Amino acid sequence: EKVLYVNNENEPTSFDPPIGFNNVSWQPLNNIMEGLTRLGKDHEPEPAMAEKWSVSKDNKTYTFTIRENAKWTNGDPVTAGDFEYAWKRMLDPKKGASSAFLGYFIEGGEAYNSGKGKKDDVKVTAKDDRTLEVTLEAPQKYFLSVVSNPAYFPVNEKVDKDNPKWFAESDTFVGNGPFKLTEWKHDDSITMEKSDTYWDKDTVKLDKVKWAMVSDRNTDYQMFQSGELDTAYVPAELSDQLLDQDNVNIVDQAGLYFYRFNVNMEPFQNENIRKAFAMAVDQEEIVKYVTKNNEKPAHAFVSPGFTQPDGKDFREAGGDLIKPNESKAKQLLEKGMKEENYNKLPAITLTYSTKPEHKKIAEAIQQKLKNSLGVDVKLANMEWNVFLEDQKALKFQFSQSSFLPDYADPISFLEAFQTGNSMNRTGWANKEYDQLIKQAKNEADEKTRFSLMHQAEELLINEAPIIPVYFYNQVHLQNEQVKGIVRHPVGYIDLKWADKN
Repeated sequence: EKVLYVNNENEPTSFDPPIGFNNVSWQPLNNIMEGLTRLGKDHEPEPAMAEKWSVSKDNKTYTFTIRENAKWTNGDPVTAGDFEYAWKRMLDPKKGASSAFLGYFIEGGEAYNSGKGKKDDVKVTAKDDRTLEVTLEAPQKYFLSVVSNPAYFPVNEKVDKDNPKWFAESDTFVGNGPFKLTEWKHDDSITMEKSDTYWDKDTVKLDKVKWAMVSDRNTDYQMFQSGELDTAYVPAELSDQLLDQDNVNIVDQAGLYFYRFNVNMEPFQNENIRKAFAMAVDQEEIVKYVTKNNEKPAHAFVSPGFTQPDGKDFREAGGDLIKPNESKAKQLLEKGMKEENYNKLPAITLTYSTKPEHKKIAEAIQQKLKNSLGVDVKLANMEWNVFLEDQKALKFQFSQSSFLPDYADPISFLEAFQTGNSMNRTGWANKEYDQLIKQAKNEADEKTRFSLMHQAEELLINEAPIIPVYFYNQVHLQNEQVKGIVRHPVGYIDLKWADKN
């Protein structure tokens, strides 16, 4: 019996597909449920519940054909109606799903979700049991990746009306993915087994996947050492000894660790002062001496992890947009302080959320700004929830930031810095940038759309409302016997191609 032993760390928030909206829920859920597409080993969407699709001449209307022999674990066929049901449920104004915004891509979805528009005017329709027609608000070539997201998973409508809490327990769960949920001991473990009803069961080579719930990183390592976990985190303490070994897996995760300025709070209303701070930071030093998990230093906003029409990575094709340079940074600071008539900089506080990682990086930033520019910043820390909310409320001059994209396209990053966007949180308000984003969202030629997005990024970095620090990755110790795990830059772990031999 081939059993893959992994650690989920904690109890899933929810297996009701649109609700969890996080790794602890969606990493396992992705392996017991299945959407119209699934991201493959090269991260491109491939046919999953949909055998095939056609797109209308205006690029707005998709017609999915459901696989003829797709089934639920209770033997029921997976139908286009199960998708219509699920997507309208995900958008329901009364359900308050945290992932509902991803449903806004469907025409009528945002209006329905707002309480303004009718359910029937949301353009997802089961034309028959095998045919799902979907009309988008606007053409998006990456919609085929969006429908691999768990928010877009189907729900067996008969099962949901019979037991509206079917997803809360293994014994009532009805799923359609490569594995079947067979045990769920809340706060302890999950077990899933190769699913006999699955259309592609012959591809699935693991008999079972077992998911622990161990949040103690120290116990996580002991369990790897002892063979009780097949995958595990690299202990930070022992990074320098272990990171070089052949059993460490490192892959991209799209996302960015950065700092935000508030461009309306002194002294960061001055572009030269922001640019000086941004150019003083040395991201190579942070990753080499502080984080020490082989993260890529960030010299741009959009991370590795997005493919272009030519097959290149977006970040690789755009290049570095800000280069560390101490002597130039000093000149820019001196120029900005002269513009503002500052004899000394106004007091600056660097605020972060309480966590050891964040404190170490903030202390390194503080020391670097002192050594390279002669500037003093004070540190402040507070609990995550209050920190996050105060950041949204633009309370902080200078604050730790994290961004993870919601979907597999660079526009997910770049739309964040439009004027007044909820993910902006800096006050930065650039009409030229806003126009470029608008043009990108209305551009039919993908190569030109990608150019517009590079143009936008260059303008953002040039005005420095942020300081990029590092790009996210996924680092694991992995049993040499285990092959074929797929961890996507944008999306959730896929185990259906994994083997243990």
